[PDB]
Amino acid sequence: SFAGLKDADVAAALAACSAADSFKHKEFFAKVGLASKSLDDVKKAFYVIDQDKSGFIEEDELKLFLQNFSPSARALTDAETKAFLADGDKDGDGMIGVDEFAAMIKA
Ligand SMILES: [Ca+2]
Ligand SMILES: [Mg+2]
Ligand SMILES: [Mg+2]
Repeated sequence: SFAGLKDADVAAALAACSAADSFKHKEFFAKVGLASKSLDDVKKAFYVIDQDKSGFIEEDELKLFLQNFSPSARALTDAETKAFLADGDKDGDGMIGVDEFAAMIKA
């Protein structure tokens, strides 16, 4: 929905990673349309994925990343989770803050 994504691009990005261990976060961001948005929409997305409003994406939220796009989406595997987290958490504190998330999507 949010961050001005198109419903057809969300639907086709979930179809591309529907199989376990097929998710690659850089490919998903590009398919879903977010890699090209403005930073203001990038931030909107971050604050949706930060479900408890802590101002970070914790690893448990990151595991449920696709269920922000569709309630019945699968959880990420541990492998998928770990990859995404090591690329998103550049300051090493074990969770994603808003500047580091933006830097990851636009890198
Ligand atoms: Ca959070
Ligand atoms: Mg929480
Ligand atoms: Mg961090």
